[PDB]
Amino acid sequence: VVISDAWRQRFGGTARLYGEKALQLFADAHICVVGIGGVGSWAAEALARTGIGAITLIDMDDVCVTNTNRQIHALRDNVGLAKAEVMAERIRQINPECRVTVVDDFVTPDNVAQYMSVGYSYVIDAIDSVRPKAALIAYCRRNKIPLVTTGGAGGQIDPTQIQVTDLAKTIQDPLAAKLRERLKSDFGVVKNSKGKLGVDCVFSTEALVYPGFGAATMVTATFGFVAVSHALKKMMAKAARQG
Amino acid sequence: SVVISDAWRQRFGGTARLYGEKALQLFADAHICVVGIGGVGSWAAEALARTGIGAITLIDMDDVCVTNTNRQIHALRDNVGLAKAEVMAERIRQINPECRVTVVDDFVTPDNVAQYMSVGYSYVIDAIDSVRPKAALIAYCRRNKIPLVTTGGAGGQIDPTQIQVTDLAKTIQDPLAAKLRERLKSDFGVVKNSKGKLGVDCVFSTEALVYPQSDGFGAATMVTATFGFVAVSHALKKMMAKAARQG
Ligand SMILES: Nc1ncnc2c1ncn2[C@@H]1O[C@H](COP(=O)(O)OP(=O)(O)OP(=O)(O)O)[C@@H](O)[C@H]1O
Ligand SMILES: Nc1ncnc2c1ncn2[C@@H]1O[C@H](COP(=O)(O)OP(=O)(O)OP(=O)(O)O)[C@@H](O)[C@H]1O
Ligand SMILES: [K+]
Ligand SMILES: [K+]
Ligand code: NA
Repeated sequence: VVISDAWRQRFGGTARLYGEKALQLFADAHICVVGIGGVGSWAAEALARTGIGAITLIDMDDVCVTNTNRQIHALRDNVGLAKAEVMAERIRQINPECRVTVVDDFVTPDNVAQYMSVGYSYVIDAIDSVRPKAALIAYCRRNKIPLVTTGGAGGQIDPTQIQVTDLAKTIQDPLAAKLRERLKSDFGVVKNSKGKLGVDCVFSTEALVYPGFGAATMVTATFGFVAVSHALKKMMAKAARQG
Repeated sequence: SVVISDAWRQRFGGTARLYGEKALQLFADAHICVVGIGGVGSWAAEALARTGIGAITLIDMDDVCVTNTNRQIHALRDNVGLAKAEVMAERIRQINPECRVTVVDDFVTPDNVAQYMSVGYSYVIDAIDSVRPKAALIAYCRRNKIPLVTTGGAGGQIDPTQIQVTDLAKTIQDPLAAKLRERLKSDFGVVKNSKGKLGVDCVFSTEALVYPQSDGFGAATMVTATFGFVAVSHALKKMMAKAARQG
């Protein structure tokens, strides 16, 4: 992608933070966000606001009033529209030059290859249900597709306990635990000699608050923001190693 | 006092399930002021609206600029040139049409701070980036025991997991916080106490600053928004703790 003057105006602050090479790297990147909800809608926003030049959004759910407490697209006039389309329209308002694709579908074990094989720079997995989540992680891991997944973000109030570690090492996260169990039984994914699954997971050390679970923007959005920052760090590091 | 509607419970049922029923009403009855609707404050304002805060005041007189796009939730193609506080207020009304939103189209000064703080806020979130008015706001809220959380510099930082809350005296790697301490002392007589604390809660990051990489500091949504989100979570926790302690 050739960066226009308007793009340099919008993302001058990105360039001043990450550098010119990173700005170009981001403009040339294509990142996929799967699940445009409490975590993924903010991830998508952050990607757009950091000069990522191409974004794919995968979700088939609509905006509901009950999303209001934790999803950036949940506004009165958006209720009943497709989440992914509302977020795509917002991204075009953030960066009119971003290449935005909507996949109006849910990821399944049956279709993940079709969806994941377009060649993404990174995949951010913000799915809440274990079966498709395991199928997505297993596929990206096998195919060496850069992935960051997110554990359970509900039932938590403290954004400062969010961190990234190998999926094998998460604690206080029942979703991540169920995911490990399904990866093992259904996909043969098991931890290596060093006790790692080779899957990066955003999780929180906070113990869950039972009232399903409630949620707050301040936590669920930070899950998405930490996923994006982690992906960009890994992308920049890889680019720095080439040469 | 706000009567919580059935629509409010649809919007904020997840808030009640997380913080509790008493908290839902506490939030609906609260009036929180966000000073500075920029890289930090615009996301704080968003988070307050989405957590069922019943009245929000926004204080800023700046306009949306295309260069805000990297880090401010209101920075959209069609908002460029409009007043930030008014754009953000209209958004809050779309989030919660029953939220009482007040716009103060002004900057805080030593001359006007008492008037603007005279409404009796449940909490003040200080997201000012300029030291002069920041010091005046902090000194006033501190003297008057007005609940306040301030934010250091969120620019020049890339790692959201290093953001935390501490006493303003103990921040590191934050030149804005450093200048602010100096102005508080020289202009307002605010100095640290026996325990070395200023008695002001400050959001900062332990991350070392990243200096400008092209042609001041750069910034990213993932960090500046998390400053605002950590500030809101801290304020809501302190409000809940105070309500529980009355009893
Ligand atoms: N298999 C899948 N592929 C892609 N997206 C998915 C899949 N399964 C779920 N999603 C989406 O992931 C998102 C998760 O959002 P989140 O957990 O914040 O709450 P929600 O599902 O919108 O609300 P609620 O939990 O009350 O139904 C949702 O938008 C959902 O539609
Ligand atoms: N005295 C004040 N009273 C109220 N709001 C203020 C005051 N001083 C500054 N602010 C606001 O704090 C916000 C800070 O935003 P941030 O530092 O992320 O970038 P910015 O200042 O918007 O960028 P730029 O300086 O390039 O326009 C601004 O919107 C500014 O108007
Ligand atoms: K947890
Ligand atoms: K710092
Ligand atoms: Na942290």
